[PDB]
Amino acid sequence: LPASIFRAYDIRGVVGDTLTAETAYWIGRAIGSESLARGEPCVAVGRDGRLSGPELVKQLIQGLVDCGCQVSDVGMVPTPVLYYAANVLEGKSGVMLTGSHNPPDYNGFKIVVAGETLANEQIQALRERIEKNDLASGVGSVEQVDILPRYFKQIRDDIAMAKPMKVVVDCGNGVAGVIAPQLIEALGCSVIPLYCEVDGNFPNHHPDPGKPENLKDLIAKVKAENADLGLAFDGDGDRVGVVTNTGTIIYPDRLLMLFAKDVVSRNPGADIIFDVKCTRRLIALISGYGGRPVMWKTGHSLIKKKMKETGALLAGEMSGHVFFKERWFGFDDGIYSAARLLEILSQDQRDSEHVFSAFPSDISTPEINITVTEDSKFAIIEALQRDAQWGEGNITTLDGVRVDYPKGWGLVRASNTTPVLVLRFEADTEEELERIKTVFRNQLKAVDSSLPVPF
Ligand SMILES: O=P(O)(O)O[C@H]1O[C@H](CO)[C@@H](O)[C@H]1O
Ligand SMILES: [Zn+2]
Repeated sequence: LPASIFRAYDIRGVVGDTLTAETAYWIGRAIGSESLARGEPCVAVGRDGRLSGPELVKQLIQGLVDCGCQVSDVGMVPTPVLYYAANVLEGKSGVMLTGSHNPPDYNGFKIVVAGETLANEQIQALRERIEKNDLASGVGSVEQVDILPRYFKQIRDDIAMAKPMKVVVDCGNGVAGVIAPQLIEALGCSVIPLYCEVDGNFPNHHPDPGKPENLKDLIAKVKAENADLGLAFDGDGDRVGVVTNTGTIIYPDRLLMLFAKDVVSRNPGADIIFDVKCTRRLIALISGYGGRPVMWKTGHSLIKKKMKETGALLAGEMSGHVFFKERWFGFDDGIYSAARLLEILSQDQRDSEHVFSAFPSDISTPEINITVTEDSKFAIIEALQRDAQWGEGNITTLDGVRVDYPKGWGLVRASNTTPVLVLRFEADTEEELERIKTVFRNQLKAVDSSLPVPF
């Protein structure tokens, strides 16, 4: 197996190129062996609506079975529904066969062993098990398990909408179309579906609500139908995008402001986690409500680990991953988060635009990307962490370098999916935004004067 598919948060391949049926078998063997090493013979297995799903999942299942594992086959489900399985069934282990928000040929594996979502050296450990042949051998089993109807009822019975709402739902031809418009309707909503047919070809737009062009269709539909809200889901349903009645894109860091208020009001002193890509305004808002704001690393697995470590009741990422522990299980779930958004918005007399514009805004840049190399990106960060001068600010190095100034903040960190440096800037003024960009541009040039800085 190529070593590049083994990533910080999970396993990510290109089927035919870097991922084959055989490697999915061996990944299955490795995961069963880790589960058994942690005392867990029971593993749930789910797959998204990708074309290579049926081919690779039988291989994954066979790998696990060949360890002596008792496999619970949940079939085709959103990612969070797999996580739900590994919470409500016998076992605390689970593998999701998905290629997230990526183009059709991509697939991969999100992995939970004995309650813990694997990351960093644990993903690598799986690869090393195969190379070493440190693998269990046994005669496992496979039980068919229809889990979706139970997930559905779990949400419906806990969500209490105060008024009817009309919602455009965009599933981008991903697997959220298996449940999202159905469930949202059951909550007491009228749903206008967009691209809700599961088609692994993605003939319309890539199922990636993180990009604004993938929300064009949703925004027009909201306005055209006088819908109260628009919602978008990514390929596997662990990310949510939010649009207002007037077509305003609500980024997940401002979405997390509304949730934090909500969660913290029933839970004084609750720890609330956000990633380093999120507005500094979250810190203030969380503290304002008597919450404890915990800034952490980008990446779903790192966040979930952080939640168990801190006992946080809620977490959010700038990518669209939102993790509810309160009234839930603590995994990222775009579908459950949507449900929590709708409950809160239905309890208010104002429209979604005005609910969200009540909160403070700063001049914000879009996430910036500089392509470097896989063998340079961490070294650039380390050089910046060793050598860089930022002036007066609060310097955070937990993930790249973030510096919070009184009137804004800048960030630079290495992606864990691509050979890129990821940057973000926020400020009160254009003047201050430029000052911070110039600070960061000069620190990057000082590490490598040939670095292409587009700010
Ligand atoms: O900048 P990187 O590390 O590639 O992060 C991207 O990768 C993750 C996908 O799970 C998302 O959290 C997104 O932020
Ligand atoms: Zn996803």
